[PDB]
Amino acid sequence: SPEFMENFQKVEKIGEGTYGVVYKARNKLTGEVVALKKIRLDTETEGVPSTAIREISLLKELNHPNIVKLLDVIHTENKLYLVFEFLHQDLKKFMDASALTGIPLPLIKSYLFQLLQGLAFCHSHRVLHRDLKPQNLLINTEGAIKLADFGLARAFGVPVRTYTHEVVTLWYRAPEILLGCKYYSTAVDIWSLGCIFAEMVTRRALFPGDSEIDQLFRIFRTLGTPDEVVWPGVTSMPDYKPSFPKWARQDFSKVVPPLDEDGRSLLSQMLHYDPNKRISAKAALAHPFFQDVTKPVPHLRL
Ligand SMILES: O=S(=O)(O)c1cccc2cccc(Nc3ccccc3)c12
Ligand SMILES: O=S(=O)(O)c1cccc2cccc(Nc3ccccc3)c12
Repeated sequence: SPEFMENFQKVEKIGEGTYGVVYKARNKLTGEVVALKKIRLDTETEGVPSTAIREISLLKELNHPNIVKLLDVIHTENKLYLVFEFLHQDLKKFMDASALTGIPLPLIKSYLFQLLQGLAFCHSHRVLHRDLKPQNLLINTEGAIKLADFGLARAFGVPVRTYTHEVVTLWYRAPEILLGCKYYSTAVDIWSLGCIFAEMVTRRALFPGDSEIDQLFRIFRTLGTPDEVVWPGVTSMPDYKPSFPKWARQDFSKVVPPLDEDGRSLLSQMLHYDPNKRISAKAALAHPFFQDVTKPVPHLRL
């Protein structure tokens, strides 16, 4: 049954992502509240890159309890309206709301666990997120959290425009990307999630840089400047410069004080320099940190 924009009552703008703005809408025909992501695509060179649509089709294929539910796709001349399930809020706004007490360990541990489940599902389906941050992770009242606002590959890039203020996307960006390697892996999402793990425990972003080189130095100041020992092939990296300052690695009892050995074990495995040593989503799930994992309800509010 065909859906149209005239079917949907807009109620309010719930935020803006990388590729448009997202609206809280009310399907007048069901009374059901949904989220609409508007997408102005550019039939520029006619679109249809054939790399772009191939990846997007892998995205629509994904059905998992920890990936936001795409209900319908509405085409109108030069526009695309993505109909999503409506969800309560994002992880960033949640972390801000309770930055005064922190998120209880069981809820941190639960969110982390579900995110690894969602990523593990993506990674076995040849999908990467590429832009994992608290902003674009969505929670509900059940106690669930879901991946949203996926990134797109190959530099540019599917035929859409963005309209975005300067990134804070750098904060969660894996080092191999910051040193310019051409082919990266699923390990880039593990890094980002690892950073988010730390932020949930400390109530603050691990590596808040204002530029690519500033981002690398913040990583270096904390985990130490990597060499060929810790990371084979690092010195030959396209954007590696031997002029890099040498920093000694800090210890985790100071970087993430409330973490016990199991959390630090896992965090260090997620924050490994070398992508070929960095723990996978599927393997992170089997980690003794998640031995007593539960599904707590979030203490929610506006
Ligand atoms: O494949 S669709 O399901 O349409 C789709 C769904 C969700 C997001 C999309 C983003 C760009 C292009 C699409 N395809 C497209 C193809 C031809 C014309 C216009 C858009 C997207
Ligand atoms: O919105 S997301 O939350 O990433 C998303 C979530 C779930 C399924 C999706 C399917 C196709 C495109 C998406 N986003 C997309 C990315 C780039 C351009 C156009 C659409 C999907």
